[PDB]
Amino acid sequence: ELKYIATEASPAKVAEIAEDSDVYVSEIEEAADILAGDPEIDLGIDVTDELNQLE
Amino acid sequence: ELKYIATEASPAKVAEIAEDSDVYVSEIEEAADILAGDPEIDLGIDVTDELNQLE
Repeated sequence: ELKYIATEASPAKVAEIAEDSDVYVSEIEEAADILAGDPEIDLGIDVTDELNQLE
Repeated sequence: ELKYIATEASPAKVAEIAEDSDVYVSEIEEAADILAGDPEIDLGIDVTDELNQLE
């Protein structure tokens, strides 16, 4: 049985499946930040001073 | 009967099956330490000093 555990807790496979998860994690989180990319448009198209009179 | 015990308590086989177990044991235990490999990422990506103000 130690052989059968060591077949499938193989450190050759533990390290594979751990590395794969990390790449997908940074792929998804950065794909959330470009999903919030529009602040760069909002801060750009509106620069309106005039309301300092309104202030 | 001593012959039949000595056929299957053969020291040629006792020493084989004892050596095989030890290799699988170190294979599995080290495959547990690479299963805890992520502390190296946690200690790396977060180094945030600023909270010393918050402290």
